[PDB]
Amino acid sequence: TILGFTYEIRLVEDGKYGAQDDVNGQWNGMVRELIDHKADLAVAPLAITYVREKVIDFSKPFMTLGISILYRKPNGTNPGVFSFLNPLSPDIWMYVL
Amino acid sequence: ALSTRIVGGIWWFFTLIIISSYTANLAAFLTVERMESPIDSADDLAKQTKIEYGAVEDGATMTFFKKSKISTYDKMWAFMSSRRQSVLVKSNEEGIQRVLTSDYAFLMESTTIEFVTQRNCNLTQIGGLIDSKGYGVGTPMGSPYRDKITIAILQLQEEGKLHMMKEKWWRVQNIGGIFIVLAAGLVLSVFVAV
Amino acid sequence: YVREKVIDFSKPFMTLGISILYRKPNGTNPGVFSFLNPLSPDIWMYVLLAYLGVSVVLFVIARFALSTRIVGGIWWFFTLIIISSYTANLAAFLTVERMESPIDSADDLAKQTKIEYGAVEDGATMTFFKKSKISTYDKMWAFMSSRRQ
Amino acid sequence: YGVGTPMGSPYRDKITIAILQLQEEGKLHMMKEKWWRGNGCPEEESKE
Ligand SMILES: C/C(=C/C=C/[C@@H](C)C(=O)O)[C@H]1CN[C@H](C(=O)O)[C@H]1CC(=O)O
Ligand SMILES: C/C(=C\C=C/[C@@H](C)C(=O)O)[C@H]1CN[C@H](C(=O)O)[C@H]1CC(=O)O
Repeated sequence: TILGFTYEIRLVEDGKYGAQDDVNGQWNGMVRELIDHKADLAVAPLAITYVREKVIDFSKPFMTLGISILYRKPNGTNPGVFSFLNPLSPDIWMYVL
Repeated sequence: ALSTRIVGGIWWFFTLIIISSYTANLAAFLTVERMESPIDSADDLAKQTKIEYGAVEDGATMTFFKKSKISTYDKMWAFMSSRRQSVLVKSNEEGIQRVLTSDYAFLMESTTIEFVTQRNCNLTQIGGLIDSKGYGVGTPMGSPYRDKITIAILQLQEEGKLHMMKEKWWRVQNIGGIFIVLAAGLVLSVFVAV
Repeated sequence: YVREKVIDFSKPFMTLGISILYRKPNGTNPGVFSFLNPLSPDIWMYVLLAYLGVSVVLFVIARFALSTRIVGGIWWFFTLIIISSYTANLAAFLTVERMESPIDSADDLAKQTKIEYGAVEDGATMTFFKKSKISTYDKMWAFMSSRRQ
Repeated sequence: YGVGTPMGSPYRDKITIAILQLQEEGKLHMMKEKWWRGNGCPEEESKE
């Protein structure tokens, strides 16, 4: 609606957002897309990393991000009689009885 | 009768030392339960090598750890270098199931974690933000669209449409186990003679 | 040294250095109810109810002596359970605070990356962290450059 | 601690060069490592 283009959306087969090779120095996916101008744009959530920004141009950001720790809530602790009489053995309890 | 005195003194003695030993055992158990810190933040998992942690394999997360200089993040980097074939997964859902099944921590996008915790009650977000970056749209070098893309992103940010669109789219414990036993003791105290 | 090598100075009329300010943790609450912290109002109300019940029991025992000894022993061991639980809880969070080691060194702040730290931008502190050769202040410089804004 | 050089000597200028030389090389750091070193007897270890 802003720029007025006939946008075409299709899929890639490279399977990665873009990563330089460790010994070859070769990228893949969106980075080699925008080096060779195979497609004009790649609308994907991509962080503004300076290694990618020194290769291809990057736009100004529209939303923030952050690496966060993912975990669960493994909480039990059933409030019962057995939890109340926990720190002594029941054989000791019946021997005292 | 000195026999009754001896029996009462011995009975008070062993009842008091059983009560003291039970109090000491419960104090040690509660102190261990308090000392067991359940917080597993960035400073906690720097040295906790028992709990596995990592990220999606060859993503932007350890790319930030490729150039990290903080010794906690260097510890994370050395741990994922030591166990590269195990704790690294190709997709997000593999790490999600690794967190749900095994003792695993996963380091990925906070908005995705927020959406997953919105749609699943079985997961939590702990700690804060390790980094602080933004989403930049991928453009070729020297792109004439990219200037117009930057102007359009500024216009949509000043309009606030992206923020409200992101708002709509992809957003007694142990003391409680005490008074039940006391109520049962009250029930047994009622059923004596009345 | 950059300011001195650019332009001349006078004599330093006083000598100072860079140190660390932290907020003092005011986690202590009024001593009143402080020993009631291990105690539980809710279980406190429950024990009040239990005492009321024992009173009603004794009343019916005469208005409905081995049974009096049974009721007194049950109430006595019930209060002993209360005393042992409260003493265990109170010693537990008494040993929570005293086992804690607070911040007392710059190296502890270098290890603790949860607590944020920094200084004034374009000051002598970041100049000294730029010219820092000790690895502790180098990691300080790496942290404050990481949280650059 | 310093050196009591004669006044106007080039030893003061040599020490002034050496100050920046040791600061840029971190010689006080390895001096603290080497000679203010625990050769046995570390700090007060709390035994329970
Ligand atoms: C508090 C303070 C802030 C400096 C801010 C920067 C933006 C500046 O004014 O150059 C000053 C006080 N005098 C010091 C100085 O400039 O020598 C500086 C403190 C510091 O450099 O750490
Ligand atoms: C989940 C995700 C990517 C998925 C797989 C990785 C291996 C990749 O191809 O970058 C995205 C989410 N946004 C991040 C970005 O801005 O690139 C990225 C996270 C990551 O790469 O670790």
